[PDB]
Amino acid sequence: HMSICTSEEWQGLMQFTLPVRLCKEIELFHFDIGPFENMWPGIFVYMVHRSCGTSCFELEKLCRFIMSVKKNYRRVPYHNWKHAVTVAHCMYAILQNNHTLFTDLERKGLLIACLCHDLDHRGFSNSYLQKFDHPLAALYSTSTMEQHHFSQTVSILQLEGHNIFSTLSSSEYEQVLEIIRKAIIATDLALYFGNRKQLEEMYQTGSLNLNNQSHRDRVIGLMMTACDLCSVTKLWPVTKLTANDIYAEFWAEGDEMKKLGIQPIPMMDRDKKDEVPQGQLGFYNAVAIPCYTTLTQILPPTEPLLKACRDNLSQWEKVIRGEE
Ligand SMILES: Cc1ccc2c(c1)nc(CCc1ncc3cccnn13)n2-c1ccccc1
Ligand SMILES: [Mg+2]
Ligand SMILES: [Zn+2]
Repeated sequence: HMSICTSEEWQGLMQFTLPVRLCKEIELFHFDIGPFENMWPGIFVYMVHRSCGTSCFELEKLCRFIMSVKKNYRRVPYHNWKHAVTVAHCMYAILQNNHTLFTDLERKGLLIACLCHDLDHRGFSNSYLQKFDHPLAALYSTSTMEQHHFSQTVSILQLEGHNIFSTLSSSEYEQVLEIIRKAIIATDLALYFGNRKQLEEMYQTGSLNLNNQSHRDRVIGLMMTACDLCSVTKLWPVTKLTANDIYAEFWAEGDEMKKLGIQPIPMMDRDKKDEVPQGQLGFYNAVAIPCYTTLTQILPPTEPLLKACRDNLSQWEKVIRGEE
């Protein structure tokens, strides 16, 4: 199945050092990798290097690995390379701003996880591949895209001279692999409402023990979710254009349903362009706000995320009310 990088690509990636005008920019939560496509692979390296030092991974091996991940992201409008890095960056901003709650082992596990979390995404929904009647969905029947996503990483990781977790004890590897597993799975949005109702509880009966593992796995889970939707937390004009990027996928899925004589839901129906504003308000309200609210509640330093959400919400509001 697998795709790999060439020497050209990877040895260009080592040779990259990030401009200085972008160093403080990158440490923000609202930061926008938008105009630096060019730089994306290197940004991922820069972040890895700061978080986990410049000797967690053999540079040669990490570079090769990052570029190959890239080679496996399909050219789809939203669930593509750009989505992976944006998400990763966000996880970086969170790791950096809680610089003592997480292990070196999670920090690297997690940034890796994000980069890989939507690997080989087709631009179709779990729903859609189950609904009718895909081969991928006749092997992973639950959280389909997500399991695939994980299988990809794991095959990439095992490719010749890509394994970046090599120099770890074979049960410290059988550990960071286990982190990444749950990490990516947690981004099955269906899983999130359960997971977030659970946390909400724990916190508010003062019973959330970060010492207990299954507790860790939950918060991690929410963090992944939180990064996964973080489009909502960039500044308004950024967020606007990312939304355009999402419906392009949805409307494509929805068009393929129509083609088969059927009624796509309102979200994936393009003949409903201008229901979107409210759609968004809806999303924000039942999804985003509770997400960032519960993550702000657990990890207070991430409040800058909740604030950019609120700011965006009332921008979609002005839009629905007719004043933007
Ligand atoms: C006509 C219409 C209708 C509903 C819609 C909609 C458009 N759009 C959405 C949400 C769309 C979405 N799914 C992931 C992301 C990530 C960033 C931004 N949006 N977004 N819902 C919605 C709203 C509430 C709950 C679930 C989905
Ligand atoms: Mg996903
Ligand atoms: Zn994703």
